Amino acid sequence: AKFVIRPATAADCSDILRLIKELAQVILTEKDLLEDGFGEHPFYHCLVAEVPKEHWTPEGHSIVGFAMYYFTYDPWIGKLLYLEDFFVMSDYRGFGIGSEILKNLSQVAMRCRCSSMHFLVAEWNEPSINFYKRRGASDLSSEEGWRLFKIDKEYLLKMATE
Amino acid sequence: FVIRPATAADCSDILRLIKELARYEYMEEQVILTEKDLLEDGFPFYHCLVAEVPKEHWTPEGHSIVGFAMYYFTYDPWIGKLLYLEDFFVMSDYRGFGIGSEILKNLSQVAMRCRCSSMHFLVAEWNEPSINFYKRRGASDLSSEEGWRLFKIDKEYLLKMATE
Repeated sequence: AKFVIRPATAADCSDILRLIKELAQVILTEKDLLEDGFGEHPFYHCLVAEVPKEHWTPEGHSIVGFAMYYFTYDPWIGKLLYLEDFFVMSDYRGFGIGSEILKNLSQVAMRCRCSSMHFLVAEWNEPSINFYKRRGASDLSSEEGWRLFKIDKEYLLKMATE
Repeated sequence: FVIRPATAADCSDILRLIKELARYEYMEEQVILTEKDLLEDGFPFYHCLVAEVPKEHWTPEGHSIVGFAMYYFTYDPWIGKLLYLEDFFVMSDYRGFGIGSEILKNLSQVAMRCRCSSMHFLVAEWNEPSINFYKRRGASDLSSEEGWRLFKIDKEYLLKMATE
């Protein structure tokens, strides 16, 4: 199908949520997406793929893919573009949407002068691993010995009132 | 001591601590942050906290900053805004006063106000002192629990995709 890649706008929040859930507990609401993505200080940025009516989803939707990203920083690497999620609806793959999205993400990285694009991949997802390796990716966690940790809300609360 | 947001006047000390920490992680040679960059991106692509001591506590050569944390906000499509701790370090001579503990408490307060549901960060495989420090506070290993591996595609490869 004919498609165009463009930045998401506040009007696209319901579609972004639809796509997140399709990519998928998702407890994020449309209201969160609007408040967090379109205020003076946005916490994420999104590129979406839009198709014309002859190709709308059965449900009658025009957005069929997205890439959610944001900028991060590492004192010993550089400014970085962090790719949080990337998803194209099954029936809309094979027409170049993903390749155009990755192309535009890369151009954005060049504009921001980012030294690298970072993202996570599950250790057992060989297909995804090889898709990214074919594009020059390296498993930083394994090569340099880095593990990802988290501290959840119940713990943060205890320390914040302590 | 006191934990407080950093200011341009702190840029010098922050760079110094960044390099101390870098050496501890085996990569001081990779540091490309400059006091000028920290000024142009810190006041922003990141936020810094610094532990400042009074003068009777100033370091032997006169530094008043003995520790810092660098953080920024990220996003998870399932739960929303997250707080990401990029770097955390306390000078050796000042590691018994409970400064690291206070920095984490400050960061937790930042998370609570900004409605972050989780704080993420990386830890070196062999960094037992850091792993235990975080685990005693409730941290869990996500690479273990969910299989995540951090991948990177450097500039030279982004250029190839951008110009294809």
